[PDB]
Amino acid sequence: HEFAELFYRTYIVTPDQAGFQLSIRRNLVWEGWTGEGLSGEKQEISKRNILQGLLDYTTLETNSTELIPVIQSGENDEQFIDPSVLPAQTVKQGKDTFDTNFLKFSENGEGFNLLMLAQTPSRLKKGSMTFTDSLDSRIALKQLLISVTKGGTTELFALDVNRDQYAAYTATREYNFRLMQLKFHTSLGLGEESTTVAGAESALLKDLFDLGYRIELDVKVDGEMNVENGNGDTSLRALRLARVFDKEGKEIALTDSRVSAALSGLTVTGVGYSLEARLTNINQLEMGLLIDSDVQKQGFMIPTLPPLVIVKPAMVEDDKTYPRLEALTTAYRIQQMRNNAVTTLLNRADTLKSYLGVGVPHPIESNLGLEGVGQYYVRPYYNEATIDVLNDLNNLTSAAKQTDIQGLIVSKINEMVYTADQLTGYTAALEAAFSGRSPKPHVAIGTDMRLPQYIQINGDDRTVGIGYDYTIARISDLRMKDKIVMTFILPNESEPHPLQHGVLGFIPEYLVDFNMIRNQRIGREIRLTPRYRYFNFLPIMLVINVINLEEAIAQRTALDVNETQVTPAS
Amino acid sequence: HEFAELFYRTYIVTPDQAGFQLSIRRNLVWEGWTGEGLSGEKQEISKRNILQGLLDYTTLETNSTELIPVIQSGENDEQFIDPSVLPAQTVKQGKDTFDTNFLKFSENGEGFNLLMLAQTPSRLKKGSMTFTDSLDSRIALKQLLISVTKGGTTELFALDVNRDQYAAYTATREYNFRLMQLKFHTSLGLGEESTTVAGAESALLKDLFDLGYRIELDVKVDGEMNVENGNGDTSLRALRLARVFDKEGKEIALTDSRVSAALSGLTVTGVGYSLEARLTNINQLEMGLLIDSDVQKQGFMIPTLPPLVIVKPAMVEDDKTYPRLEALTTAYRIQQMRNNAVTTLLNRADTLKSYLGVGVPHPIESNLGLEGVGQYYVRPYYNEATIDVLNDLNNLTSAAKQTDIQGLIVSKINEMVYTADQLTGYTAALEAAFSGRSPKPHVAIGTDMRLPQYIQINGDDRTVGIGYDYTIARISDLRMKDKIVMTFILPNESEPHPLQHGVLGFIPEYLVDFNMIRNQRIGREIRLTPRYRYFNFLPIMLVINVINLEEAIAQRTALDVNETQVTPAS
Amino acid sequence: HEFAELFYRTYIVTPDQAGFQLSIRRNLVWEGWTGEGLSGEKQEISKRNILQGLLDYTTLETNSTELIPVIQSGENDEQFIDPSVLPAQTVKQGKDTFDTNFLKFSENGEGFNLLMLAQTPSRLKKGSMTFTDSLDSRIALKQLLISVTKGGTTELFALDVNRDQYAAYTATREYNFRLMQLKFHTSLGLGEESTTVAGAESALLKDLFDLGYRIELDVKVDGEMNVENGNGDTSLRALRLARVFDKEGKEIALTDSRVSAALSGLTVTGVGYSLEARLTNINQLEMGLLIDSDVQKQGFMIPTLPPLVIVKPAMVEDDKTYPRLEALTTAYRIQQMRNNAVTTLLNRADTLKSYLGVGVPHPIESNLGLEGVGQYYVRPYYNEATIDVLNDLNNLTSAAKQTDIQGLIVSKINEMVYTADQLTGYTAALEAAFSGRSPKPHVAIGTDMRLPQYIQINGDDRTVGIGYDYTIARISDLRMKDKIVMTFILPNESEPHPLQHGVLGFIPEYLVDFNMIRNQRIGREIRLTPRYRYFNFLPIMLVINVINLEEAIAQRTALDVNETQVTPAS
Repeated sequence: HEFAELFYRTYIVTPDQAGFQLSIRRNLVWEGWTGEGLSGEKQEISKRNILQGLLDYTTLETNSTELIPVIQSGENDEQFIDPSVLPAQTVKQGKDTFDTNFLKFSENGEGFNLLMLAQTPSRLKKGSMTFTDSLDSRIALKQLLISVTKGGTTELFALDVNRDQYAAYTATREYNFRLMQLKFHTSLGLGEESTTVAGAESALLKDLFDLGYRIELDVKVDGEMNVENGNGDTSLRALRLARVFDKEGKEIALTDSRVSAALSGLTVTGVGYSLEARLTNINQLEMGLLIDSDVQKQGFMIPTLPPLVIVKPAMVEDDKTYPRLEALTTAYRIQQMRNNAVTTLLNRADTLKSYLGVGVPHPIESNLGLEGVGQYYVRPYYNEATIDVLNDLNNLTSAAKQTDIQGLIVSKINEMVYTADQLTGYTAALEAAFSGRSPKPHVAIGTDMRLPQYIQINGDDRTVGIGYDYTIARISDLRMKDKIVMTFILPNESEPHPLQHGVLGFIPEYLVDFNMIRNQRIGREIRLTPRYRYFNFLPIMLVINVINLEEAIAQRTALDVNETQVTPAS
Repeated sequence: HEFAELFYRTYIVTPDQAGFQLSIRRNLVWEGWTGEGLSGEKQEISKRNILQGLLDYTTLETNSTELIPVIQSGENDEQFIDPSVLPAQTVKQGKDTFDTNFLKFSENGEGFNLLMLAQTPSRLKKGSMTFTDSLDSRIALKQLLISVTKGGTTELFALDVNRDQYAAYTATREYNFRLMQLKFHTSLGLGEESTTVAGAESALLKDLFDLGYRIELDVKVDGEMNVENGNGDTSLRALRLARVFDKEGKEIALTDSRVSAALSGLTVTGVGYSLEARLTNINQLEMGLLIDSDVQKQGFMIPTLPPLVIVKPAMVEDDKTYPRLEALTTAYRIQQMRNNAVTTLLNRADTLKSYLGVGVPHPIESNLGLEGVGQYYVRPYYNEATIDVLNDLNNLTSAAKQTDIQGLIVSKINEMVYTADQLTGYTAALEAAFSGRSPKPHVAIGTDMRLPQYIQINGDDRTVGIGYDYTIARISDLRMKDKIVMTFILPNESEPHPLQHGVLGFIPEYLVDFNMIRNQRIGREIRLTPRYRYFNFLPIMLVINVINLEEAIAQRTALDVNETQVTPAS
Repeated sequence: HEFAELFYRTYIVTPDQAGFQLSIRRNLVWEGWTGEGLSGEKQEISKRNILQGLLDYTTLETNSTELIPVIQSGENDEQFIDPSVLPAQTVKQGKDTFDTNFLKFSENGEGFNLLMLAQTPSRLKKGSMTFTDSLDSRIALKQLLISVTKGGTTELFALDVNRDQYAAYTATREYNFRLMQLKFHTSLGLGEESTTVAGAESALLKDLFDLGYRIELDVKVDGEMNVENGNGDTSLRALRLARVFDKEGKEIALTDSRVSAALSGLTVTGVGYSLEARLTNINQLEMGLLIDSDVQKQGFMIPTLPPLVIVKPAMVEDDKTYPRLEALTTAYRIQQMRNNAVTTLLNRADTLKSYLGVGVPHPIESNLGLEGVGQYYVRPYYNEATIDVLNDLNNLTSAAKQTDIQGLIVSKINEMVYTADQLTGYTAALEAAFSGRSPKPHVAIGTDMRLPQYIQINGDDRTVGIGYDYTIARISDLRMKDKIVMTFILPNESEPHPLQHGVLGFIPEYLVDFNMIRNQRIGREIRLTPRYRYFNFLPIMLVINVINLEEAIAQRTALDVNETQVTPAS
């Protein structure tokens, strides 16, 4: 039948096995294990699924090879800026906690070593740095600091320079072939929205921004770096108040009184800088993240069902008196497939609403008492929405009633489907599992034959989705009156996956005909012993319950008469 | 992931070079050099980009070779009209400032020499006209000054004749084969909207216009001029009040009482005229705009990224036993391609917000801090708007809620796209940059998985694209919760180009399998060291964020029940 | 650039000619010349365009050759009805005027010669007819006059009979081969609203008519006539009241009291009739209206224009150093096409406004001062309208503003298009221009790049073209900010034509390479001197001036907070 086909796709197994088994492979990040101390206790493994990385972002944020300065009290203080203008800041690299601060410009021209400057506590336990380490091809200034002082008040700006492409170190030939040169000759723009290091707008220049002026600063910084031993230095060359622009961007000279009043006595000077660079890690000094795969399996069993039998005169009359064979298949089709499918669906609905709760998600693989193996891939979720048609709708006119009903129903269906999609991350799982193409997720709409006219919206073409395709089915059971059941299914592939909603374990059963005696009777019997069952994988299902639709539709004819009959006027 | 590949077009680079460099070719209009080092300053070569000719109309105008009479006392005063009838006017051509006025009509057969009459100071510097110049093939009348005098009151009119059918000299041989003829015998109409030189309708003819009449004057003007040395003359032969027309287009005589009073003693006389003449410029004696091309370029280089790790038993084969650890590849994908992309996009959003301010266009090449090249082509512009769903809308019925929401969001999107393009002139840049084809501009919309129900209107085919092509992408990340990021892309191109939004500089990495001793453990290691970077070219971006939408959706439930249960009447 | 050629077709012109000229062969219908009297003044020939016949029907029509009974008092009145029953009526044919009346039903057996019971003064002046001409094969009754007498009150009814096929004389020989008889055997009915000769509803049949009754009169008319020599006869043979119809079609007899009251003593007798007969004009006695061809000529000149120059150091190769002409091509395109297009368009718009005024149609060929040859085919017309977006609307919510603005703009633009086309007769002129195919008239929409989001209405297959097709273009100029310019164009043809809106007479330009020494500089030079000019032919234009739109746009952000926050109820 169509309804059973839509939700659980038929999968046939040769009658030699008791069922089918699924093997599900998972990918996971291993940060380590607990139990390097001894307590004679469970070893507890910190394990989590990588597919959770489809939603969260902190799941994979790795910078262990990156070079950043490390603060050491009394060892390299003289190469750093004083802590009297910007105290130390806390940063986390890997699992180590340590502080850093901005480098100092070479006042006279003595250099700094980056390899010595970056001694993380983890690498200290690793063994002192050797010569084999090599700085990456990419080295650049990432953040530059300036000091705005006017009258004795100093405000600091944390200006991101890494975006400009002149901060990229460029290769030079000058010394052997190794030194890497920085040419940073441009104008630095401090805008109206530029905020202080503490996170606030400036006040010394606030007079110009109240007039909405932007100030240009010309910055001249130069330096050199060697990619073999971390040896190098960078120096400040020149910096001066460059230009000022009005609303439209037209140039306003420095001598103009519009800005000289707010720029008198105003000093801008370079203070410190930070260097963004890595190694060329081929020494494998740095450990990444362990990626591990486990096999999870579940077994499925296929039973035998109660039999169905026919009485027949054994000797003769096997063609026209008493039923021919086709009645057997008719009974088989009517009862075993359609009738059992509906009961299975409703059982799934009650099981979800019971175990999972209404409108509440769960962590990936946080439930083990549910059906199927989709919990490895999708977040558990369920919801139930009730539409009170009479309460939310009211119109005396009996002509646009269809449109109002359709608007309500389609509104609820779309919003609920898409809220569930957002909370599940299903489309991400589909995109990750398949390669070469990302078929659009399919939404299943299986309902009774009362509602379907309120699902398709007149005058339109896209009915229930703009990123979805749909299929509407009708079933004639008396249980599903005024009920809307929806879930995610795949339309094409015919083999069991955790992404597929449901399967029909089917064993072809051969018709057994033979003569058996009953109590004082001789008759041939023909028997149909089915072997089938429905299984489910997705822990996702959304239900709409509508009541009192009849009263609202009857309100069409319950309106109060409004007649108009007067002499025509023209 | 479809979102990532939508904005950043994958560019493949062989693993032998640190990156790629783009040589951008600019063309400029030279105007003049300002500042000298004889006073402590440097030269600033004033160069302005032609592409702003897309948006302005004066920088690239030129009328150097057009002939205009010059005024000075005692040397050419005779060939001009009396200066006390209409004072001289100051008109500016090239770098020379001068005066002009109408030529007085010949009466005795004595005319004028236009060529020698039309020497501007720049031509004086070059040396006086020898025989070298040549009046071009086209000569036409510019304007006729006719004075409507009634009694003692004189009124002046400035009628443009250069748009007439027969105001252009027609070549004819009845004489020397360089003589050029004019035969202008037609009627010009002075209507009810014709305006005097100093403004406002004429007082003398106000009566006819208040009744909506029109005045036709037969004009007979003839003149001869030679295109070899500039001997010429023009004589007015006839001018007389000819017809009067009513409001519907019917003739009214010159004597009828409807117009007799306002036309009794009315005299019209022709006073002066001008000419459109220019040198044939076989001569190379006056130079137009001087155009120069400069070559700018940028270095775009490629880093490497921290690695990923697998642990495997050592004493077995890795070449024929056990998979290639697909978990590694999936972890690489999710970790590296997707999250870095959204992080870079959001950082670009914040950086533009910080630098350019909201809704403030800047002139081209007026800033250098932004990463990319498109600032050499398109005006920088960043505008963001927040839409408050509950405040700006008023609804309680569930059925019509999405209709209202769609109207709101689509209206805002169309507003933002059209206004942003207007301020940037994007499509003009595309038209000028591409010769031989013009790709229809494509607008990109990238958002989370919640909104897209509202981006696309129900019932139509043109949702956000009225004159644009759109592509909607969805991401499941939690950063972009109910947000929309918008910018322009190019559909069918695969290289770095100044009008591309951004490129993913990709160089594939080498899978590495070796044994490494790790804390007294002998295990196989499989490391993949990703290496890529998200670049950014186009300095225009549009971001809208929806808030408080949840309460508006809940308003589908927070309606007050309007229940009317009245007895059916008919 | 689309906005350019969408308005002006780029018509190539050979470099040998100085321009192109058009000859417009004009059809004129002759009416009459005044001044055959001896005075020695300008003769004015009344010539009027047949193309004006597209609007009016009184342009070309004649009834001269068709014979009309003329009254000649005192000589032939015996053959006419006594004018004491009906006063003589005058009719106009050609330049002759004469009085006419119905011929009497001759029961006394003596007939009438229709030829000699006709002849106008013009026919007499040309010569009294002498059986030079025969009569047409079709002759039929035109009018029957029947007198209704009841109680001494007489009412006259002028019944139109020419629309029955039994009154058309049927060729049936029995005596001569040119003799036809007439049998009129049918019923004539008088309706409840049939107006009488006096021009009002009846007073003796009013009783029946007011109740919705109708009266049927059976008429039995026979007549004989020979086209050989104008011999003919006609006699009345029978007339009575036949039956009476109700307002449904059921028969009611005379004896019935409902109709017997108004038919007592009611006697109806026919008194006269008229004839539809005419000459075969095999001998061509009569002159028709005259048609002549006159030729018009207009010449157009292609002028030279300012040049553009690139300086280039000379003694080296011109190949791979300094602009290789790319800057020349870009500057040429931009400067010489795009700015000049909008310049000419706007100047033409103001020129039309200056002459034609707002909303004032003009008769065909009534203006010659305008540019173009379109005045020879269609009525000149110019209209101007301004939409005050904020002042014409009142809405607060931001959601529906898009649709409302779209509807307003589309309504106004379509109404203006249709009004202009009706008042100009452009479509009829286009249809008369070609035979075998009539292309659908095309409307061009060139406007700035702000509005186009409003010209399209969502969900509309037919957007602005209800009985036309359209094309939408955009341009980035600042002058056209919030302006729409309109006309009609011909997309399927590319050649000059009086129905073409405008054409670019363009000349291919030859690169010039001569070395000019300039202030002791030896520099390589390249020249690209344009020559072209924009022209206007059709004097039709429509402009929409949308102002204050930005404020109504911001009115989306100006609504006064309508929030409804109440506890959910269900």
